[PDB]
Amino acid sequence: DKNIIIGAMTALITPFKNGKVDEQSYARLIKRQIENGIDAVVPVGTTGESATLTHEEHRTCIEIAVETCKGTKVKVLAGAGSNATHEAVGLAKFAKEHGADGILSVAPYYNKPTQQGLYEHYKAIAQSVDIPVLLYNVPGRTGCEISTDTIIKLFRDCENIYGVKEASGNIDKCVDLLAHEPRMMLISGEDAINYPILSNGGKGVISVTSNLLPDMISALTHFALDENYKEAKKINDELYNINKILFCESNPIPIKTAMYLAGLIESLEFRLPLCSPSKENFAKIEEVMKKYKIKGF
Amino acid sequence: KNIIIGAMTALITPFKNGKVDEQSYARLIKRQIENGIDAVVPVGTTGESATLTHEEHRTCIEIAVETCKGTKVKVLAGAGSNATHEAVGLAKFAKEHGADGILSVAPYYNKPTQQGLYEHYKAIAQSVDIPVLLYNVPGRTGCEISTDTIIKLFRDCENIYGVKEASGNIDKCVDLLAHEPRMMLISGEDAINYPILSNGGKGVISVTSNLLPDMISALTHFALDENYKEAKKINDELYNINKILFCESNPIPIKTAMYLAGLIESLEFRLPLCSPSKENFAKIEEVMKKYKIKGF
Amino acid sequence: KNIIIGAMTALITPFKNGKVDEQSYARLIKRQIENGIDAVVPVGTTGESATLTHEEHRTCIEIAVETCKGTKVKVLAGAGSNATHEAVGLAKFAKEHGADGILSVAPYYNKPTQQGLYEHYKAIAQSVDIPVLLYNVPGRTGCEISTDTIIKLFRDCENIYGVKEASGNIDKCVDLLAHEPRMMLISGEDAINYPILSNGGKGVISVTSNLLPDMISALTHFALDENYKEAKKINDELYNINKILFCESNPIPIKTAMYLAGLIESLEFRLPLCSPSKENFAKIEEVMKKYKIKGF
Amino acid sequence: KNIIIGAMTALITPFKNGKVDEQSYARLIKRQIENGIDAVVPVGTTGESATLTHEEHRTCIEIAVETCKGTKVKVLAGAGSNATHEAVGLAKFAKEHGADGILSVAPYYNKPTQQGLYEHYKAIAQSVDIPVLLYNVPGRTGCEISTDTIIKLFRDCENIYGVKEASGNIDKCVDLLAHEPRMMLISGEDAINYPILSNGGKGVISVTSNLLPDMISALTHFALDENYKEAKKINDELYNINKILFCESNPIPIKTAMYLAGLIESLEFRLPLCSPSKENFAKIEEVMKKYKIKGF
Ligand SMILES: N[C@@H](Cc1c[nH]c[nH+]1)C(=O)O
Ligand SMILES: N[C@@H](Cc1c[nH]c[nH+]1)C(=O)O
Ligand SMILES: N[C@@H](Cc1c[nH]c[nH+]1)C(=O)O
Ligand SMILES: N[C@@H](Cc1c[nH]c[nH+]1)C(=O)O
Ligand SMILES: [Mg+2]
Ligand SMILES: [Mg+2]
Ligand SMILES: [Mg+2]
Ligand SMILES: [Mg+2]
Ligand SMILES: [Mg+2]
Ligand SMILES: [Mg+2]
Ligand SMILES: [Mg+2]
Ligand SMILES: [Mg+2]
Ligand SMILES: [Mg+2]
Ligand SMILES: [Mg+2]
Ligand SMILES: [Mg+2]
Ligand SMILES: [Mg+2]
Ligand SMILES: [Mg+2]
Repeated sequence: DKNIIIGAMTALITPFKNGKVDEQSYARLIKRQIENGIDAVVPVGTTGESATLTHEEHRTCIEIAVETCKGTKVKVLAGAGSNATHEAVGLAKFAKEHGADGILSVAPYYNKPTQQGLYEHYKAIAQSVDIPVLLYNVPGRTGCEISTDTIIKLFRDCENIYGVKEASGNIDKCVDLLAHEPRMMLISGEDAINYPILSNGGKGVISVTSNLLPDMISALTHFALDENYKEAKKINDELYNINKILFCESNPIPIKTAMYLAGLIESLEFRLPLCSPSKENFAKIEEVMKKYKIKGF
Repeated sequence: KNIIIGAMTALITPFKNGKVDEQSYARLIKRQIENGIDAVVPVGTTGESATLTHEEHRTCIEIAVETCKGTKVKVLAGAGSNATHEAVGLAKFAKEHGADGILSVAPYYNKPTQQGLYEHYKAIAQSVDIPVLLYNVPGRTGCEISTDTIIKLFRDCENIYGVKEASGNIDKCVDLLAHEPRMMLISGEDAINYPILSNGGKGVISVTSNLLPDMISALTHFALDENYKEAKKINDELYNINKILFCESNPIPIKTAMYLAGLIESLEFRLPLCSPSKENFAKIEEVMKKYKIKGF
Repeated sequence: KNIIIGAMTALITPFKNGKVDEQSYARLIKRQIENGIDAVVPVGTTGESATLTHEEHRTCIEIAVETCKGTKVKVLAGAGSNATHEAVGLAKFAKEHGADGILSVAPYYNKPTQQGLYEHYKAIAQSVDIPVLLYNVPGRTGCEISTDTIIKLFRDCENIYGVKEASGNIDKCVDLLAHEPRMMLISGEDAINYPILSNGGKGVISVTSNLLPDMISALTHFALDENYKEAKKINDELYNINKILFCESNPIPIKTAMYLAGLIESLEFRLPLCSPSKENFAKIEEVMKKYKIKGF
Repeated sequence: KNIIIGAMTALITPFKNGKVDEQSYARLIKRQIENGIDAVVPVGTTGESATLTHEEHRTCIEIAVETCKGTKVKVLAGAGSNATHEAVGLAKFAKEHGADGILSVAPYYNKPTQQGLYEHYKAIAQSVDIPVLLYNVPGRTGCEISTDTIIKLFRDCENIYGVKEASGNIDKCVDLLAHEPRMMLISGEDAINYPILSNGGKGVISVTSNLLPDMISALTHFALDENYKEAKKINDELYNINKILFCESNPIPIKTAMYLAGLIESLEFRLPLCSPSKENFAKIEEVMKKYKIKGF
C-alpha cells in the first residue's frame, strides 16, 4: 500500500568552504554516492548540520540533491524534522515543493513531548504533504523516544508514515517493532549494527559511514536484502572499526574529518558549536581509515 | 562581575486561541514581582521558547522588560540555541531590547564537544555586554557542559558569571563551587533548591515559583541569609508539588496547575506539547490542595 | 577448544515447603531433554543460586548430571562468584560432581577492574579441565567484562570458549565476533535470541525455554542450520512472552508462569525473592494464553 | 530508637601474605578512635567483605569490638547479604559477637522487588535487638531501596533507624527526610558528605576517613553543630581526594593511599580486586600530597 523509500541511504555531510556551502563539492559528493550503488541520499539531516544551516542553504542543498539525482533511480529523502510542529510542517512542505521524494523527520528535541504529543506532532506532519514520511528516533540526541506503540499507531493511522530510522542501540526494540508491525520499514540509524537490524527484517540504512565508503555500505545493505547474510555480516564485521571511530566524537565531526583526510572535501570546516576533533582523535581516524579502500570520484 | 541572582522564575507563556495572551503575560509577571521574586526569565524552556515565533519571542521579552521597569526585578532573557550564530543573534536581541542579562542553554541535539561548547559560549559572551548565565540540562540537550568548561568560561569571559544546573548531580555542584567559589551557581531543579543553596548556590530559576512565588522567594532569601532551618523547611514542604510538577515534561504540569489555580485562562500548549493525561491532570489537582496559592 | 553450545535452559529450582523439590527438578530436566534442548544450566541465576545452601547446590547439579546420563544433553553448571577463591571452589566442585562445563558470572557488587576480571577468570580456568563460559550481565553485577578482556581470556586460557551476553547491546556482540570470530557467543536475553544467533552466535541460555522448550530449541536449531527465516518467526512469536517474563526480576515471572502452567506444584521463592504483584501475576497469565505450553 | 550516627569509617582490611593483618587491623582502628571517629564499620564493602572467609569475618568483628571497649566508639558491623537467611545469620553473628549495630546492604545481583526488600529487611530486623542501618548503593547491587520502602521499614521495625545512601541522588535525600524526618540519613559518598549533612543527615560512613580521619570527623561534627560554613570548607578541601579515592573501584584507591602513607605494610587485595593501574597509582600519590596525613 504505502509509498516507501528504502535500501542503502547516505546521510550527506555538508561541505563548507570559507563559511559557505561548497555547492560543486556537494554535487560532486552526491554523484559519487550514485555511482557506488546508493539507493537514496538524505540532504540537510543531522550529518549535514541542518541545525546550523540557514533557510537558504537548506534549500540549496535539497535542490542540488534533487537535481543531481535526476534521471537515476536514486531518491532524495530530505531532512525536515523540528521540535516545533508548525516548523516541522513548514519544513515538510518545503521539501515537497523543492522536489524531495520523501522526508526524514526527527523526533522533537529538547522540549521532550509526551507520546500523545509525538502522535499529534507527526500526524500534523504526515497530513501536510503527500510524500513518504520516515520517523527518526534518536533519544541520545533528542531527550525523547518515540515508543514502539506510538510508531506503530502512526504507521497505521497516517498514510504517508511508512517506518522509522532507529538510532537507539536497542535491538530489542527493533524486534518489538517488526514482531508487532512487520509491514513497516525499519531503517538502521547506527552503522555498527547495520547487519543485525537488516537480518531481523530491516529494509535499509541511513548511513554515516557511507559518506566515506558508499560501495561497502551499499553492498552490505543489498547483500542483506537479498538474504546473503554471510556476505552482509562479513562487510559489517569489516566495517566495525571505522563504524566506531566515526563516532569517536559527535557525528559529523569524525566523518567530515575522514572525508577531508580522504581528499573528498577541500576544507575541514564546521559550523559552531561543532568544531575540528582533538588532535588525538584526528590521528585515530586517519589510522583507522588506512585499512579501507576509499573510492574516489 | 555583574550578576543576576536570587529567586527567579522561569515564566510560562500563556496562549489564548493559539496566540500569545499578552495581557495575562504581563499580569503574571507582575504577580511575580509582588511576591518577592528577584528576576524573571522570559522565553525559556518553561516558556515554550522552542515553539514561539520571532515576533512572539520579541513580544514576551519586551513585555517582561516593560513590566519590570521601576522595580528591583531583573529580566534574564532566554537566548540559547544549538547554532552559535543563532545564539549570538538571540543574545544581541535581548540586549538591544532592555534585558538585564541572558540565560543561554547548552546546544541541544547536535552534541558539541567541550571545545565546541567553549567556542560557542565565548562567541555569545563577546557579542553583548550584559551578564550571561550558562544553562546545563543534559537530560534535554543530550550534552553536558563539564565542570572544567564552565570554570574556564567563567574565568575567560567577563560576562559569564555562573551556571543554571539542572543535572540532579549535587556532586557536580560541590565540584563547581569548591574549585571556583566565585561563580554564581543557580538551582535549575526545584526539588533540590535548598541543597544547592546550602552548598553556596546564590539563586534559583524556578518552575514552581510560577505557582508559589512567595514560598520560593522566601526559601531562597532564607537560604541566602543562612537561615538554613527555615529554607530547608520550605524546601521539604514544597517537595510534593516540586515532584508532581514534572509528572509530565515541564511545562505541561505547571501550565496545568496555573490553569487549575485560575491564573491563566486556557490550558493551551503549542505542539508537540499538549495537555497532560487525565490521570496526571487529577494528580496535579490533588497535590495542589495542600498548598496556598496566591491570586493576583 | 571444547565447547558447549546450542539451545540451553537456565533451570528454575522448584521449592516445596522451603525445600528443593528434587522430584520436580528431575521431572523438569526430563521435560527439557525431550523437547530438543542441548544443555541445561543448574544452579544459575534463574535457579536462585544466590540463596541455595551448599547441600542444595550439590543436589541440583547431581540431579542434572544424573538425569542427562545416556543423552546428548550437557550439564553447564553455574559456578560464578564475586570472590575468586570461591569461584575456583565452585568450578572444582562442578567438575568433581560430573558437570560437562561451567557458567561463571562476572563478579557482582565488588566491581573489579578489567585486570582483576582477567586474573579472576584465569584462576577459574586453570582450576578445572572442562569448558568455561563467561557470563556478562552488567545490570546485575555492576561490572562489565570488556570485549578486549573477553577476547584476551578466550585466547589465553584453553578452557574459556565464549561468553553469555545479557547486556542489551548488540553492538558489543558485533564487536566480539568481528574481532574474535572463533569464540562462542551465547544469547543471555531471550527477546534478542535471533539477532544474536543471526550475527554468528552459537546458542542461547534461555529463561523462556523453561516454559517453552520446544520453541526455543527449534529457534536455535533453525538459526544454527542457517534457516534464519524460521528462526526469526519463532523469535517474533516469542517476543510477548520473552518480555513479560521480565516484568519483574527473573526468575519471579518464569516461576509464576511455570506454576500457572501446572509444571511446578508451589509458587515458592527463597527470600529476598517473592511472589509477583497481583497485577503482574495477571499480566503473565494473560500473555501465556497465546502460547501452547507442553506438559510432561 | 537506638541509633549509631556521627563520623564513621568503613574500615579497610589489610592483608599480609594473603592473610588478615590482625595487628595492623587493630592499630588502624585505634588510629580512627584517636582522631575523633564515632564508629567503625568492620567487614563492609571497603573491608572487602565479599572475599573474606567466615573465620576472617569473625576475626575482624571481634578485633573491632575488642579495640573499641572502653571508648565512646561503637561498632557497626557489616552484615548484608543477597540471601535473606544468610543476612539473618550475619546479623545474629554480629549481635552475638558484641557489635553495637549492623550495616546491611541491599541484596546484590538477584534484584529483589520492593516487596522482597521489605520482607528481606523485616526478617533481619526481627532476628536481632541492635540497630540496623540500611545501605542503598544501586550502582553496586543492581537494585534500589525505594524511599517508600525505606520509610515503611523505618516505621514498621524498631531496629531499623535509617539508611546509608550511596546513590548520588540528593533529590532522594530530600524525599527521605521531607516525609520521614526522624530517620538517620547517613552519607555513603564522601564527596557529598556536607550536602547530605546540611539537609539533615546525621552522619557519614566514610572511605576517606581511613586516610584522613581527623578531617572527616571535624566535618561531621561541625555540620552536626550547624557550623555549615566550617563543614563546607572541609568538604570543599576534601573534594580532590574524595574523587581520586574512586579513580578505580573502592577500596582499590583507599588501600593504595593507605599503603603510600605507610599506614599498611603491603598493597595486597583479595581477587578479583587487585592493584590499581600505574597511572592511577601515580594520580593517587599526587593528590595525597596536598593533605596532612596523621600517623599512628
Ligand atoms: N537551530 C534550530 C533552528 C534551525 C533549524 N535549522 C536551522 N536552524 C534547530 O536546530 O532546530
Ligand atoms: N525550534 C527551533 C528554532 C526556534 C527557537 N525559537 C523558536 N524557534 C529550536 O528550538 O531551536
Ligand atoms: N549469597 C552469596 C553466597 C552464596 C552463593 N551460593 C549460595 N550462597 C552469593 O550470592 O554470592
Ligand atoms: N562472596 C559471597 C559470599 C560471601 C560473603 N562473605 C564472604 N563470602 C558474597 O559476597 O555474598
Ligand atoms: Mg500498512
Ligand atoms: Mg547467508
Ligand atoms: Mg554521535
Ligand atoms: Mg536559553
Ligand atoms: Mg554463574
Ligand atoms: Mg586442571
Ligand atoms: Mg531480570
Ligand atoms: Mg536475567
Ligand atoms: Mg561499646
Ligand atoms: Mg552490609
Ligand atoms: Mg551526585
Ligand atoms: Mg539525633
Ligand atoms: Mg557542639
